[PDB]
Amino acid sequence: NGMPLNQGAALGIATVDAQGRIQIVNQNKPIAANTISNISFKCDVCSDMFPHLALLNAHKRMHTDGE
Ligand SMILES: [Zn+2]
Repeated sequence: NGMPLNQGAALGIATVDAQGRIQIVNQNKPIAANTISNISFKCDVCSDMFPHLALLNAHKRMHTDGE
């Protein structure tokens, strides 16, 4: 939980030499999650797209579910 420190980057080169501040402890950063990274949920059935997953997900229920 929580947001990573801003004004920086995940991949690249750091300005820390022999001496400096201790950077965050990282094991393995997972990829492929709901972080709204310029992703829009669009409905292929009727072209219904919304800024929310619930909106689209709920919408699709009408298109398909128990038919
Ligand atoms: Zn739709």
